[PDB]
Amino acid sequence: GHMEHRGTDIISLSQAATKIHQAQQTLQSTPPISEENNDERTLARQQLTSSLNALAKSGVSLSAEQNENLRSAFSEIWDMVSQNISAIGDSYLGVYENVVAVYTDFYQAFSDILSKMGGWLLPGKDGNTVKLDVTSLKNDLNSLVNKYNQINSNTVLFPAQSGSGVKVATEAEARQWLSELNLPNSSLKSYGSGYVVTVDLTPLQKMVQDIDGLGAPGKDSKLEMDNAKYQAWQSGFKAQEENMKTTLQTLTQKYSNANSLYDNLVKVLSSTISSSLETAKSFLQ
Ligand code: NI
Repeated sequence: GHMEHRGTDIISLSQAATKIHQAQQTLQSTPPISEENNDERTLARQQLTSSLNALAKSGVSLSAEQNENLRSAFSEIWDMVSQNISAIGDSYLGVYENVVAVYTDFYQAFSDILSKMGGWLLPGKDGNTVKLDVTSLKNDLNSLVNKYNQINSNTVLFPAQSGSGVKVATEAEARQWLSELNLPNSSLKSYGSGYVVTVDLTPLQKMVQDIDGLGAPGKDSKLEMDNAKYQAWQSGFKAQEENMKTTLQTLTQKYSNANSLYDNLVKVLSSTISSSLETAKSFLQ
């Protein structure tokens, strides 16, 4: 117990610092907006846990102070830290990444429909009226609804999906995420032996109702409307667009904060490792 080994300690601690810093760079720079990006972020967390696994076996000793920091931050020591952080990565941050990537593609599908609206607004019989192609707009929104009302990897926010299954959760676990995500009750769905949480279609479904609200189209499938009525319909349609945008914004902020919670634990690892490196390089005179 009397043989020091500064050299080995320096190598071990420097190796762990480098792998931690590398995983942290990926997790700070890679947006959770695609399956490919999320695979890179998942791999970064695997590299980080593996580095704590090697560090645990290295025989670097910690001060009581570092021991305490680790205990308080993450509630033999390194294995406890590694299990705790791994669990936060898999069960919390990993779910949020999936929520964003799924919502991102869904929102892009909605944006693509919005990009067609210009073409569905035509001149009216005079300068006080317009013609709205209510039929083509309703059909596109209904197609979106039909697509994202299904249960598959285009639609499921929780659990994260992979391979052949539909992976499902208990009603209790799914309700907890429904609440965590601040999504409407309609986003909780049963599938086979359990439950899933899906994208919110309610604003789209409200858009389609407000369109039928305008009245039956004419023979051409379009709807002639006075300027005031069109402006009033347009303002209601924009309000629903804003509901979708607000839901997405809540979700991406919540992701960022789950990413920040994981990063704050990474900062604790890095400071602890830096302190130990200093100890290994310091000679008390
Ligand atoms: Ni000894």
